[PDB]
Amino acid sequence: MVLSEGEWQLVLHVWAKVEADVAGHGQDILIRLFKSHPETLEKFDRFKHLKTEAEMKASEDLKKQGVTVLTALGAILKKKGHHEAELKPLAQSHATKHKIPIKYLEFISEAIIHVLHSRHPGNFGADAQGAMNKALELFRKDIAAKYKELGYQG
Ligand code: HEM
Repeated sequence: MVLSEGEWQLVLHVWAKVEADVAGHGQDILIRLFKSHPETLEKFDRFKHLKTEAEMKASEDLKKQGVTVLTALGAILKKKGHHEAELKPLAQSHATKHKIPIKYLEFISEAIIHVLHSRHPGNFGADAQGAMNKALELFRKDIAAKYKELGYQG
């Protein structure tokens, strides 16, 4: 697929708001993912023992992870579709070491769209959400195709 420049602008306009607070958004998104799909927490050995949302909000490790996830995702979105290089290493570790099914990437995409919608209503109307969804589907589709080349899942 191919987003138009206008769609990319809507995606990078709300992303610029997220970058004002990367660690806070990172927490909100991972906690939303873990509350919505608790099985995903099990993939994080460093903090899968966390039992509540308050323990999650106080975990430094979870917050660092969120910053790591959003910084790598922001670098991919800023490429506007030319992200082959950025995707390689990422697909190799998620397919061979961590073992993250495409279904989990769909879950966190959902969590991202939920948090932006809450925190950025004015910059996240229907057209901006449609563009963000399009950009995340593009990211999942290219990662799924790399997973297949690397020998993992479908
Ligand atoms: C927006 C999508 C995501 C991005 C951009 C992303 C990015 C990253 C990056 C940059 C790292 C560190 C470098 C590396 O290990 O590759 C990482 C590590 C990891 N990711 Fe992802 N990730 C995403 C989704 C997920 C999801 C949905 C899960 C699990 C349910 C996941 C599980 C992990 C785990 C287990 C690690 C290792 C953490 C540690 O060091 O113990 N990732 N991810």
